[PDB]
Amino acid sequence: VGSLETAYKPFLASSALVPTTPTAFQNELKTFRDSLISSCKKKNILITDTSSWLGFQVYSTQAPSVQAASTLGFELKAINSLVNKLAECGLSKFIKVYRPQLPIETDQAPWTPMPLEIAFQGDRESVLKAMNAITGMQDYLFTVNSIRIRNERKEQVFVQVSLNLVHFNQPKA
Repeated sequence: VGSLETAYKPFLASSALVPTTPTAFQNELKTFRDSLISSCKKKNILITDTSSWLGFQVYSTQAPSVQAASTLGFELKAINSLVNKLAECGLSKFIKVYRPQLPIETDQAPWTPMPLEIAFQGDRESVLKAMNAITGMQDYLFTVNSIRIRNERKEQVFVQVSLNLVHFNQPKA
């Protein structure tokens, strides 16, 4: 294998893009959203309407283009998995999940970065667990572009992190 395939081996398999229709994406988005909302109710985590759409509120009514659905399904599955691990860290609020649109929504390099931002808040202990969860992901590689950590001084800490989800494009098998 080449050097990139070796170094990031466990992240390669989840980047395979599979056939996805626009309504199947939208139906998966809705399902993930309803499960996330239900999990935060049980865990006593506040979540704004905007956060609950996982960065894809632009597709709450309109389905995405046929050419984009499969790329979006990879991104949705990765973000869904990330936020769900964060919901297990004892945070008190999800403030925002903001996801800029990819060029395909309107891949020559070995990977394509996919930007997003997440804002949340909780006690110092839950934020440390959240930070470890972002970078300890098993199947999806999120890399940290930037982060802000701020005392609101309940002893709440506010975090806003800029991530690039790394989509591997053509690894050699």
